[PDB]
Amino acid sequence: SGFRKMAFPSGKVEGCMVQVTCGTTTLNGLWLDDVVYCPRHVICTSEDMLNPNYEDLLIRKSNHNFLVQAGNVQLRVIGHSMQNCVLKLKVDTANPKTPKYKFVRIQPGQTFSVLACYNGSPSGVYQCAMRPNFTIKGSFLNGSCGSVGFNIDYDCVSFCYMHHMELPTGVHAGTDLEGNFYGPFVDRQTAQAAGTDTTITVNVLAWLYAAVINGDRWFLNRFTTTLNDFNLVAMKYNYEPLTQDHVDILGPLSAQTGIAVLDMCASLKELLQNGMNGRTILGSALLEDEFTPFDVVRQCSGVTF
Amino acid sequence: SGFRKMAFPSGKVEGCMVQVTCGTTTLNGLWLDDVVYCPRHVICTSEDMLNPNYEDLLIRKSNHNFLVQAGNVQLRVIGHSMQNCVLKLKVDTANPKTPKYKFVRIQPGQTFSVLACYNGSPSGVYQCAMRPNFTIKGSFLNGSCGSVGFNIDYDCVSFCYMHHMELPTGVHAGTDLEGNFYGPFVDRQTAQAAGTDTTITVNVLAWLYAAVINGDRWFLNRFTTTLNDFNLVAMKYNYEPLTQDHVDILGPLSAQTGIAVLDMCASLKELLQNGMNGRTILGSALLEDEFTPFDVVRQCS
Ligand SMILES: O=C(Nc1cc(C2CCCC2)[nH]n1)c1ccc(F)cc1[N+](=O)[O-]
Ligand SMILES: O=C(Nc1cc(C2CCCC2)[nH]n1)c1ccc(F)cc1[N+](=O)[O-]
Ligand code: NA
Repeated sequence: SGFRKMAFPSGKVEGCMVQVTCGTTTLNGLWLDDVVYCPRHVICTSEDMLNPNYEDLLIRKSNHNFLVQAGNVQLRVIGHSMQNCVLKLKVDTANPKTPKYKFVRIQPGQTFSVLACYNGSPSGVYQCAMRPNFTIKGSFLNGSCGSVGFNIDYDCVSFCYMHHMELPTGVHAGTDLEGNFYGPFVDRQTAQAAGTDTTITVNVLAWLYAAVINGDRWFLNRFTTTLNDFNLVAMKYNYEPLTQDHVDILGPLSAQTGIAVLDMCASLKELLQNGMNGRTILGSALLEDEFTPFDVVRQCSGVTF
Repeated sequence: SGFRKMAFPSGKVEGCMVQVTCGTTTLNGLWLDDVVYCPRHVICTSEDMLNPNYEDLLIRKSNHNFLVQAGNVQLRVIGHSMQNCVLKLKVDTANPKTPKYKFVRIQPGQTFSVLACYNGSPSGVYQCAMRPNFTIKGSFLNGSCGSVGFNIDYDCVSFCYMHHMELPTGVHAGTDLEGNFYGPFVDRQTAQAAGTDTTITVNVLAWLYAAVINGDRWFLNRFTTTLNDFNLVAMKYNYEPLTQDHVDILGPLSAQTGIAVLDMCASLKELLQNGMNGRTILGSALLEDEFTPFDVVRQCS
């Protein structure tokens, strides 16, 4: 019993984190095989950051301008290139702790673990969702750039996020490991803002299924609904649309708990219209949307890595 | 910016997790240097569950009755002893991934990370607090026994919890790494029930300081309180007493934000009276009590 916000074990990724220094800037890099990945903004001064020409800044740098430390050991940088908004430093040694891995780009609604790091040293692990507005609600201080996000699918680490910056509202923006931003952001010091966010409907339903599995049942009711009727309600309350694919994905949980997805949608409709009337679900007074259907099944079934 | 329930990176503990089998029972063990630690209830049978005599069950075992698997490798058990409610299996290999570590017994209100494990393999990491009633609100399935709780301030792992059992209310009980239970619990299937649980007041105050640090002041008020009047009110909402020690511990956060501890207590009193009126604090619609003052300073700097 119990249901907690749970991250993947972080050990396989811890063994890949390094410190990258360029001039007066220190941040984190990811060392896989013989390449260190980090944000390209490491090469900017403050003035450059206002309007950077990355190609022009980079051509002025030599390999020896990049100081890379893996724990207490310097790595030798033997090459440097850029891919979108990530810098790739070729080093002279393959990381002996490189896990089986892939680079994947995730979709809004999908969750991942973030290993927060400072000076190449992991400090904390937590679970995040990619918001519909392509931000994450992380917890990061100065020095955290280059921290990474990941899932583990078997013994394979899927790296999906590298941290680049904090937005004025205190939410976070970054790239996939091929250097493409999530969301309409750029790596420059200019006015940028998170768009208005929405709630991830399919995940709220997953979490209601988690609640039922753990014996929290007060919100269930006799009623069902249609996708179209529910979607009119979702739209009114700034919930993402529920699609038939979402319904299909929740199929297992529906069969296990005896609550059809549209039956659970009628529960959610009532919660949106009426509130919780002083009650909690899994210890929360808000509807939680950072567990995917996969997360719920994994945690309710004890899958290991 | 931001504020998240954040665990320690689990790698140093992952490298210590093994599978322990005795008879038909399999659970997790912790391999440090040449000793594997696990719950002594691994030696109980189905018969034994209510009133096991562990000394009598143990004397009947040989080293070779304990199967210890570290990844794909069997370890050889070369000795065994019981300390309180933990079994210590001496093995013929020192774990080459042993971190710097210590064993610490914690007090209610303290937080730690839990590495949930099944069959000696890590499943997930999350943050927990030792509740005032000496339980933890974990996430554990059958087979999770022997999972551990830890902090890693510095590069040294402080092991503070080993998981033993789930109580009927669905909360969790366990021991320190010297095998002494937290709270009045025993490793028997006899009827036992946790005390009524209460809110960890000092932690809620810490978390209100966190909200201020992160730019939120809506819940402050112009009032102050005496410590005794605060406690008289808070006990009515099932809050733990705040002690002068707790007031002292909040001093740094008070100095950082400019809000006196008893002024923050007055804010909390009003929140208990009023609720949040549709607002949130650090993304929550309830008052959060699983962040310590130390946790807040670590995360917020
Ligand atoms: O974003 C931050 N620092 C930055 C941004 C940039 C540039 C790089 C491209 C555009 C912006 N450089 N350094 C930041 C600030 C405060 C804080 F608490 C946390 C962070 N952080 O990192 O998440
Ligand atoms: O408590 C559980 N299993 C136990 C208890 C014992 C007793 C034998 C005498 C003292 C210990 N053995 N195995 C348990 C059961 C269901 C569940 F979802 C989770 C757990 N758990 O562990 O957290
Ligand atoms: Na219903």
